[PDB]
Amino acid sequence: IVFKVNNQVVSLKPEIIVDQHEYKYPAIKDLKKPCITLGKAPDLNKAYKSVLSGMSAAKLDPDDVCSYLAAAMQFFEGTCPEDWTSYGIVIARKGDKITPGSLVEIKRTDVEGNWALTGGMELTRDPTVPEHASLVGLLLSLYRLSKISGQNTGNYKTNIADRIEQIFETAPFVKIVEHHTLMTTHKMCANWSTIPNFRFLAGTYDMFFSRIEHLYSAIRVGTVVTAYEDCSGLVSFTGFIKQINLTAREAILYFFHKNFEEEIRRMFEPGQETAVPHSYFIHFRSLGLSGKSPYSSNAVGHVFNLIHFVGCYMGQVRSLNATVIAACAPHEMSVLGGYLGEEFFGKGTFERRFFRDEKELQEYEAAETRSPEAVYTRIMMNGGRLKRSHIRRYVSVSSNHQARPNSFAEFLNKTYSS
Amino acid sequence: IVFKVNNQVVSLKPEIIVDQHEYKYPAIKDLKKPCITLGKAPDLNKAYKSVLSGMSAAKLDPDDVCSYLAAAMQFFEGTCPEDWTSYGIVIARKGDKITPGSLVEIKRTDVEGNWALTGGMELTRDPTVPEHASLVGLLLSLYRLSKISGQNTGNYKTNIADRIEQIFETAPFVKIVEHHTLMTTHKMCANWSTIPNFRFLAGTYDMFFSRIEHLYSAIRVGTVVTAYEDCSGLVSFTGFIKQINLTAREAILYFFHKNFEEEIRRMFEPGQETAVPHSYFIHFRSLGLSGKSPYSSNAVGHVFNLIHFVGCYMGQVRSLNATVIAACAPHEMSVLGGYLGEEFFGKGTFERRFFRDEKELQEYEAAETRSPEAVYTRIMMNGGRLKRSHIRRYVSVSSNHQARPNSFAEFLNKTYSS
Repeated sequence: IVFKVNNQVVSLKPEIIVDQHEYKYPAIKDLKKPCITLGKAPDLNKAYKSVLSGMSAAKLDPDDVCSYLAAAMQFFEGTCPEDWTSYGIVIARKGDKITPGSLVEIKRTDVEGNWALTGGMELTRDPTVPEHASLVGLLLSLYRLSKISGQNTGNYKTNIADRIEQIFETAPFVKIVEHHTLMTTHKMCANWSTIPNFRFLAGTYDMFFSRIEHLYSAIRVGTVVTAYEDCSGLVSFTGFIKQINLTAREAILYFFHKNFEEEIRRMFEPGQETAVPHSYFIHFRSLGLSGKSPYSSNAVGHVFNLIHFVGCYMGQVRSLNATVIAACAPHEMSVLGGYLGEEFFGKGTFERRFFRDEKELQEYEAAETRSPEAVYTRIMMNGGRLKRSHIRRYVSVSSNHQARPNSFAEFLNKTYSS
Repeated sequence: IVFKVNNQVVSLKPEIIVDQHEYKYPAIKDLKKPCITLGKAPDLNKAYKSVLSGMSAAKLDPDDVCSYLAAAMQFFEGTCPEDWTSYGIVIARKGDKITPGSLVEIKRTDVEGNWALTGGMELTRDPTVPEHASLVGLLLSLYRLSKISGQNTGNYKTNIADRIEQIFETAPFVKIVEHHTLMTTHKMCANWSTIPNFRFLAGTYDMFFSRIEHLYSAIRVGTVVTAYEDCSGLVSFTGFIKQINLTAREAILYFFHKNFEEEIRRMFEPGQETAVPHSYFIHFRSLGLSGKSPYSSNAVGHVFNLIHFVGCYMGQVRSLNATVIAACAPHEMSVLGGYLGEEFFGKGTFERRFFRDEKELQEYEAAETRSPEAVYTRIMMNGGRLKRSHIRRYVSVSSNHQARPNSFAEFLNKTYSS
């Protein structure tokens, strides 16, 4: 490991660079439901009144909003269709009625909440359950709005806010926040995604409504972002598998580089309920046991870059607009992506599977090539160098598409200009 | 220094030239936290009103601002995720709530600050913590604006300032300076970066926010520049290793020149926590424990030139816009960079790594080449001279780029243009 130079005698200097990598995996070994600390429980009706005026008033109170959401969890409840097996916890069983309050553990402190209201609320009567659901959904949409941000997002950040208001102004929800109050409140509260309790609650809501069909399931429009949070690498891989029409296993066979080993191991920890249809895993980054996600595009950077380099070769716009992981050797990944993309672009593996009669099937059963080995030898024949055609294709895809600043398209344009 | 000149009779004269630097390193043997000397403790809210008025009035006193920032450090607290030790053991332990004041030692004298209310702006009540956070962030951001001075950077300074302002005008921060105040104070506070106490505090804030997540973590946007300050050489090297997909040791093997020796020793001196994730080293220049950085692009001039010259050949925009160190033999660096980039552009080292069966793995084990020796011989064969292809690539990259004043792109264009 030490590498040596001589000045007058031999020096043998060691090379030290920082490359720390610590990733926590999501699993419940203690059998404990995720826990957050909250304020004093308010009167449901009084809480609804305070938050409605505060929202109309463009006044943001973190403690009040989260406490209100926890109280509202009692309103939304449904019986569980089937027995629910998670990370050793089975809070839901078939024929058992469940609520958001039962799925997670919330710690309530008797410390009084401020429940202060700037004003703008004229309602003199106790709120109905739908009014409660309409307000609950709007806050969760504030969270999704915070995640948006970006640049050149004009007439897009406004659009998503408009969609949210439209859902909660129509049945089963009732319009309580006039128009454009949600957009302007977001301008006042654009960084609310940072708050942990707000994020945790959105994740709890999304998990319950995804599991149980509900009258107010449309509130999920705000909480949809919580699903597969900070897991784009795992999500990109699953999509890559489907777009390429391969099995996860065969797909990994094409990964002809040493760097993939660490990432493949990282994203496939033993167990982890990745395969489980409904599990804590989908919302692990929200809720608890998050840590830093080992599934993020950065954690699995080489696989991510290869997937989207392949995607650009195939003209997938999603890959064209994805932001490249600059650290994880994008140049080598683009070369492998060129060979993989050429193999998979415009080619399919077809076999007769439908026959008129059983005897015809038997005859077909008694009776250039797509394989990892074939691709590898092809790469070796060219000395591990891109073919000129790969370069042309890459250049043609990047030049016609509009390139975002840190996108794969921009990298392809800058890297190959001829 | 041997030399012979011939007049009517032969005469000998020696030559004389001068060059020498110190390059003191950051590690501290006394294990004493960095110390800054400031004035008498500020009057809480009174220091806040004076500096905020000064902001709207674009008149600020450096000593007072520093005392206010030191006092505001107590406001920001977070629990420490992991036990923390840098150089001599840091007091911070896992699960311990800490302040920025705990990271550096702050020394106060009997002399009191002017805390004058220069601006006509008035606040009826004592300020809330968010207001304090909003002011602390806006004050710190002047440091970043002070650093980004140069030719043609006007529209860009305003864009970063607008991003700064919108962060601190929206939650969890509150708008206290309206708009364009930040730019006008920067006009009068352009050289605030030179002020030692101001730099010391910014670095302390950045160290605290990097380790501990906080609601007001957005304050880091001003102090991000403090991290790895004046260590661009080392930063360029570590990226070069990752982009090129080399083990760092292997990368140094490719540096085929006598000049690299001094620089390689300079940047890899042991005993400096170049190997620790959250050490004082990352903010060493900002903090007191520093000298001229032996890690600066100038201190490691040849390595820096070689890295970005290879980067330019591979189309790395960062390298295209980096400013070349003219003293450190750029032409020779470009030639070597040309060969190295030729080796690394468009080529990858690919090997089958994933198999369905262990037997399959063993069979693949039973079964133009990238090596330092091959590259050195190739250079030797062409007599240490750039190939025509090297020149074409260099010109193609440089010409199809908006060459900056003293950038590598400019050096390439001026040097090889026919």
